[PDB]
Amino acid sequence: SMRSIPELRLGVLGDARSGKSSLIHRFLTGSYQVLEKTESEQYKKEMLVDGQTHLVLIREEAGAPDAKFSGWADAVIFVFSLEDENSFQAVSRLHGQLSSLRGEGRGGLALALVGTQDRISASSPRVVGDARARALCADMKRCSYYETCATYGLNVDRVFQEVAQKVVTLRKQQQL
Repeated sequence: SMRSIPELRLGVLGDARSGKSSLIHRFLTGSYQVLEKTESEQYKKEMLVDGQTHLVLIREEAGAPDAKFSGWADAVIFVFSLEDENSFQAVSRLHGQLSSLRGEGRGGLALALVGTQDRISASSPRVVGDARARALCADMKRCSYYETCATYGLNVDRVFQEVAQKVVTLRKQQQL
């Protein structure tokens, strides 16, 4: 008989400078492109999670999350640029917006916070330290922190794989 390939819904939020679109594109294709928006609206990718195939659905929002997004996501990945304070501050705002839309009837939301390294240079140095970033992670709940280098693929697969596993683990706990 046919056996279900379960679906996991991963949303991605962040400002235009965040690198969120390049992050998604790199995960899907294995290649780096500089993007302020993903080329396509939605992606899907079959992945092994703890040795079982899942269908991972991935969608970024252009800006503030909307109601549909908030009621759709199993997990949300927040992204900011490590060399842009405004990008980092945008995450706080986006998280508040998400929370107020989603409400408290849906149980825990698996999260990631991702600081991207791709725009760091001698002339645009890192300005967000990992102490401040990990303080925010702690504030957001059910959150893990990563720094990524989409240019060369550093930590990219890990973010999506680990977030997917978080969703599976949480659902298992809820079932019991």
